[PDB]
Amino acid sequence: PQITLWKRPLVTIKIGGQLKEALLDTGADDTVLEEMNLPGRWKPKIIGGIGIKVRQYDQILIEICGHKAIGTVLVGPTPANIIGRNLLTQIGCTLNF
Amino acid sequence: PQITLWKRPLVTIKIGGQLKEALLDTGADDTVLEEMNLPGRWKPKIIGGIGIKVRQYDQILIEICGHKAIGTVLVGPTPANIIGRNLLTQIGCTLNF
Repeated sequence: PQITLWKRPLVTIKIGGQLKEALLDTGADDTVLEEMNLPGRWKPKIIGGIGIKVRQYDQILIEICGHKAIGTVLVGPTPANIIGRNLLTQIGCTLNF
Repeated sequence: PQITLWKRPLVTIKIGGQLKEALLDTGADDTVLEEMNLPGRWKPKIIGGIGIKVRQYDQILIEICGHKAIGTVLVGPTPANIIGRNLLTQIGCTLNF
């Protein structure tokens, strides 16, 4: 789908059997989701920005607006689920103007 | 131009006679640039996120990768120049996948 940017680019994602809304974010290198539990081992990691402590999980399956992708997902105290470039490239997402 | 997301989507912008690099950021409602001075009055404003105090300027001219846009620009202590949706919609930018 082609998505204009008059409103936040929110999409439905399915991860770990749960349904959530998340922002397609070209300015985020990584994907960060609010608290939830995931499979496998996890390692502490710190992330930067403008305004945190996150756990990092690898090879996590996420379905984003119907397109499946697998990758690293960070789980921390974020005020919004963010789908970053590491997964956007997996679904073939591009910016166009 | 169509831009893939394997690397950060940085573009050249010209604002207030200066040349800078900035991130096309679909996850940002607003545009925030590092310190610089601009024309007109400005009002204090606070912005949210994951990891601030910014001055807000209105009707500011910015040329982004060759496309001119005019709008609100926030100037604060950001570690990167961010071009948000308020200006992305002006240049006709869309996400596609």
